[PDB]
Amino acid sequence: KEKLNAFLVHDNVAFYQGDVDTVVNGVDFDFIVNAANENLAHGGGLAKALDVYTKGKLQRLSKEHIGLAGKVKVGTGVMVECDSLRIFNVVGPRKGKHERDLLIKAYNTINNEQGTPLTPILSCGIFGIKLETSLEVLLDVCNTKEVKVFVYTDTEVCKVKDFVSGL
Repeated sequence: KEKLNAFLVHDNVAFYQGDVDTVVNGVDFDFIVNAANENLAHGGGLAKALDVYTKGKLQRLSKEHIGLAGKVKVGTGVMVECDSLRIFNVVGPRKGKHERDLLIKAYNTINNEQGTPLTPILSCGIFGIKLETSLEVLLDVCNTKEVKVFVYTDTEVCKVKDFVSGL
C-alpha cells in the first residue's frame, strides 16, 4: 500500500528519496522527524520545507511551546501535531568534540518515541556532520523496530548505498 518505493532496505531500516512533500505523501509512518534547533526556528533546509508544508503551523505550534517553558536541548525532541501530520522536532548536534555522544542521544530519543519514525540523517546538512557518521550511529541505535529514513539528493542516495555496501 505504500506509494513511494524504498530505494534500499537494510535490516529494519528502509531508505527513501524525496523532498518533504514527496515523503509525507508517499511514505507510511507515524511521525516525521524535523532536524531542528533549540529555539525551534525553521531556516533553512528541511525545517523550512516542513514549515512551508504545514504552513507555517509548525512555527506557530512551535512558540507556543518555546514559549511555554521554554527551549530545547541537543536532543531531545518536541512532538507537535500539524493536522494529520505529527512532527518530532529533534535537535541534532553541530559538528564538534561531542558529536557522536549527541548523535547517539538524538537517535535514541527518536527510537524510543512510540511509532514508526520517518527521519532524515541528522546533522549532515549545514551542521557539517559526515552523512556516513550520522548514518552509522542511526543504524547502531535504531536496531529493533522498523525505521524509515529519507534523503533528498542523488549524491546522498549514493552515499547511503555505498555505506550500506560496506556493511
